[PDB]
Amino acid sequence: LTPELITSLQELSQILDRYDTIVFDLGDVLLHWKGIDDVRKMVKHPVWQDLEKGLINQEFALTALSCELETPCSKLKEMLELSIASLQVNPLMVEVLRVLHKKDKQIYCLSNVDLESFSYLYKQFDFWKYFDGIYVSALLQLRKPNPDIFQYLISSASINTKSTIFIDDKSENLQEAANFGISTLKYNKDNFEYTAIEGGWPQNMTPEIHKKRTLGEDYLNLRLRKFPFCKSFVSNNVELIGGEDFSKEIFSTAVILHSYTSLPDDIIASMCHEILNHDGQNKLRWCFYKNEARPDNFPDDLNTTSMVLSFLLNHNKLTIEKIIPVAEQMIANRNEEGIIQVYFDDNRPRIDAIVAINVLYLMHQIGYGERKELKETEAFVFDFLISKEYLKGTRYYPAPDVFLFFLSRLVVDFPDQFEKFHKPLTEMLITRVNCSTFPLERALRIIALKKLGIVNRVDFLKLLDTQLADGGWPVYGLFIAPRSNTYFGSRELSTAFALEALHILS
Amino acid sequence: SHLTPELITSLQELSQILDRYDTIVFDLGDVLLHWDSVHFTSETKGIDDVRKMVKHPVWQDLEKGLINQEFALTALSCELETPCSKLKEMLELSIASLQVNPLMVEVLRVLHKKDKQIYCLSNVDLESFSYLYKQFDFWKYFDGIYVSALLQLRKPNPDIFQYLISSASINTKSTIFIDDKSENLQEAANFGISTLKYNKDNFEYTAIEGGWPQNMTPEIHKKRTLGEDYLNLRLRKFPFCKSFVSNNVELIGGEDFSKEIFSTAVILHSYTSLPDDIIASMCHEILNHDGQNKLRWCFYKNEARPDNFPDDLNTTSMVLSFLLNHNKLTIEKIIPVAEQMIANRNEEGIIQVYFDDNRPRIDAIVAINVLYLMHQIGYGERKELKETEAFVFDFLISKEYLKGTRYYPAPDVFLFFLSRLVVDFPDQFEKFHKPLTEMLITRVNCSTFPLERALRIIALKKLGIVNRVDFLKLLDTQLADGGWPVYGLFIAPRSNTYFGSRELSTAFALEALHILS
Ligand SMILES: CC(C)=CCC/C(C)=C/CC/C(C)=C/COP(=O)(O)OP(=O)(O)O
Ligand SMILES: CC(C)=CCC/C(C)=C/CC/C(C)=C\COP(=O)(O)OP(=O)(O)O
Ligand SMILES: CC1=CC[C@H]2C(C)(C)CCC[C@]2(C)[C@H]1COP(=O)(O)O
Ligand SMILES: CC1=CC[C@H]2C(C)(C)CCC[C@]2(C)[C@H]1COP(=O)(O)O
Ligand SMILES: [Ca+2]
Ligand SMILES: [Ca+2]
Ligand SMILES: [Cl-]
Ligand SMILES: [Cl-]
Ligand SMILES: [Cl-]
Ligand SMILES: [Cl-]
Ligand SMILES: [Cl-]
Ligand SMILES: [Cl-]
Repeated sequence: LTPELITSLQELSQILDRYDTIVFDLGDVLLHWKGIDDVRKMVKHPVWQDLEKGLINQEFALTALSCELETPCSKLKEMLELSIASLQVNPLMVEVLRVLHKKDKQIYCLSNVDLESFSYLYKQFDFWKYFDGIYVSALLQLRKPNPDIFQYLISSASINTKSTIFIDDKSENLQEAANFGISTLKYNKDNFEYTAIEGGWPQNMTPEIHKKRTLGEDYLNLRLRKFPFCKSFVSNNVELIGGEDFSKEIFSTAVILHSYTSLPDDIIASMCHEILNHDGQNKLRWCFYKNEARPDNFPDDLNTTSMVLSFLLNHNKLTIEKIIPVAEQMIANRNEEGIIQVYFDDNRPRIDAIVAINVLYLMHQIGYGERKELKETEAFVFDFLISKEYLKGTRYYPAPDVFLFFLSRLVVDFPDQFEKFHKPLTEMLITRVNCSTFPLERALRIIALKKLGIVNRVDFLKLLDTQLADGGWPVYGLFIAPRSNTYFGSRELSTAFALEALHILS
Repeated sequence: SHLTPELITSLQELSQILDRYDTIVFDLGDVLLHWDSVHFTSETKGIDDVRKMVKHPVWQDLEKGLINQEFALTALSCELETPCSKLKEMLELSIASLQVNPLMVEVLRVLHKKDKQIYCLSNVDLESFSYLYKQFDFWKYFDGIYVSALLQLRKPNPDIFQYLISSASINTKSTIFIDDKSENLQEAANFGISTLKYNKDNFEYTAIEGGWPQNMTPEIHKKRTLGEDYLNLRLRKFPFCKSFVSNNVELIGGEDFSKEIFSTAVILHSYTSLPDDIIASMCHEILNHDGQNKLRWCFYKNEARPDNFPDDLNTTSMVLSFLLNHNKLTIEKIIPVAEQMIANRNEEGIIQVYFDDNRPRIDAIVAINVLYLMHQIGYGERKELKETEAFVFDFLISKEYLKGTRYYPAPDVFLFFLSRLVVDFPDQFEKFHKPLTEMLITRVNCSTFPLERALRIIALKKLGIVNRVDFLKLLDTQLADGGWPVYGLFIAPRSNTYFGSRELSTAFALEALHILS
């Protein structure tokens, strides 16, 4: 066909408004800017593709290019970083972005950025909030102009090829996008090349993925149907190697109900029954143990309580009227720095950032969101993130991704009261993509990032591998009794989170 | 309409049937081995039959090397509701009751005496396979061993059969399969392979005409050609193999050095499929080297030779060994240099690394490469070699190779070079075989560095075992230009300076892909 050179902003505004979904490229669209003096030679080398698909980090790609390009490793690095910093926002396109966002459009970002750079550009600029989904190559292990990434974007976002227009400066990228029935709009610094394209007619793993998802579902269903009081094993390592059956704590049952939403109704009913008949429930405060295992003077905790109450309220098993009293006791549990503490016992003073997150969640869920007493507790969690002190884990949660996950719930479900948490949190999660092997830690990152509007397909892929032949994933130690260093876990907890990660990316 | 198999009972006929076939495939368990499954331990709680552990699906993940026993047990600990420590006892008692089946192991020996083609196809977790290779002694009768843990493939998946036929170039017309599991026999029969079911007091023979006609090969031929092109282009532009230096095996932040001749020799010695023009081009660099005094080589070029840095034996051994094997030097000229090396022993009789009494030092790998030259020139029987050979042997038996050598920190490097010696002079190194081979088995897919993967792929293949796992994951780490990432093969221990090159890594990688094709 033949493009339609556009030079009138009025024409552009009318052309864009004819589409429900707009897809932006990053380079030259939204952002413009010893040996080899041209960085163009690095980006044109085949090894750069391995960097864009996340297969290797910049450090790897640099040393590999030092050899191929016959340039000192230090120089290629200094030039690459200088190129990154010099990136500037394109004011025209950023405004075209904010506009299409206030007009309630579907706006996705499809760029070929390496993970480390994308993590930097996410912290540098602020137009990221205008996107509904972010599809970066380093998090997909795909890259333009391979048709795979386009098919994945279409099926991932449920995009309709018609009413969808793609903006990019590369002809090959637009060329491929058009083969799927997407209208193209090439960005030249002077003008635009508009090419309307008829769309409507309808990835490459739905056959394999649907099978593993079914297998995993069947496994977890059987377990919880046989043990609605979620089982738990105990050891001294996060892998629960040589662990012994315990199954005398109620928190695991909560976590499952609070995280995996696709549970069949009969399991949810049966598991909910356990959360109610729990003999550790005095009033509407819960104890971690059953009475049969309660170690004598072991008090009730705000973590099991915050979850059980938050869940029951969200499922119409309690009224805010019944809960606010309990919530007020928690307000009275503040330590000398104004931080809500973990136990209903002034003689067991202990604080935990994740416990504070689940308490703060209940507060904002019941209307307590703006109580002046939560100030210190909220700042405690914010500093725990900003100071990167979450890498040392919480008192009872040693895995850093656990804190980021539960924080993402509070930040996504109450965005008005936690807007300053968004970008700092998403930066951390991006830098931690594929940084561990335990499937549960992967599922967490997969879920949290998606809720934050970023698709993490790397951890998703390597999650499918760690599934065992009976559908379930390996046991994992989610929380610990610190003084004795005792991990609690179960294959249910792991399979639950893994299944949700699969569902949230379907 | 169902086929009816000949009921064979006379062992006279059993050898009549088997004699008609060129290739025979044995299953390990219940054919060559048997064992007791039930063990009522001091628990009583839960499972009593190990048959239920092998019956569970999680066992498939163990058989395919995806998990180890400790992992598979803590999982079955939950599924079977049996304490972790009890399932471990049961498995150990089961393994300990393992015994040969004398009837079948004799069938194996006879078929090997008649110079048949015999292969072993069995599902065995990696840790158990390492154990069986040490416990029993019929492995010598196999022309090639295909174990699930070494393949990431298990029976009766048709894939594993298709891989066996492809890897071994098996002509299924004259091939028979001995197994007890009826479903493993059915799948083989659908490949044109005649079956023979092993029962108690009864063989079931079923002739299979066959004739009716792997699947990762297209991806493999492409990646092999790409790596070939990358290496030939690099070596043709720099026949003196370049090298980088840094503080880590990763060679991250590596500065160009390319003033050492060892990399050049290692590639000539290790990559067999090098194009001829490069072999000559690189060979010239070795002969016309700066630090070539007499017939003793120096690691550095004279421009980079530190003050009073002497000639070393590791370079001289390899260079001479290569020049001899390529008919570019006569044994008559090398034996005088070999005598200098025998005159280079320390208080304990171990051949030292340097031609310099002021720089005494020893290295098990350098000893290995020296002993290879000795046995290659007729010195194999010399008295003065005893202490040096034992030094290498204790290094292997004491599992001290796991801490690396003075100049080679990667253990797989020690095993690889020792496998050249053990395999190329078998009559002089029989006691090295089973220990060396079992060690390599326990290290399958134990590290991710491409070069280390190739070393295990090559060594295990020369020792008769096909390592497909490392083979697959080797194709992953291949960068988009064909070549593999850099890798630091040896070090300057005083300053902890690693040497390596993308040429080195790619060279071994291509060899490993070549040797399993
Ligand atoms: C759900 C959840 C993580 C709640 C927070 C606290 C809690 C009840 C955790 C579960 C396991 C446990 C008994 C920890 C305290 O051990 P300790 O015996 O070391 O007690 P201390 O350190 O608090 O005294
Ligand atoms: C692979 C090979 C050729 C091994 C034999 C010796 C050798 C020349 C190794 C390469 C690195 C080097 C030049 C010196 C290391 O010894 P140092 O300089 O660290 O001090 P040392 O010589 O006292 O150990
Ligand atoms: C092609 C290119 C060059 C350098 C590259 C870096 C500066 C190294 C990182 C940000 C991303 C980018 C600008 C990228 C754009 O990606 P695309 O917009 O083309 O997908
Ligand atoms: C699958 C299996 C069961 C138990 C197993 C052990 C006793 C644990 C170890 C030796 C090997 C073996 C007999 C093996 C035989 O392999 P197969 O002949 O069945 O393929
Ligand atoms: Ca671009
Ligand atoms: Ca069998
Ligand atoms: Cl009550
Ligand atoms: Cl505390
Ligand atoms: Cl804490
Ligand atoms: Cl025996
Ligand atoms: Cl030494
Ligand atoms: Cl040593």
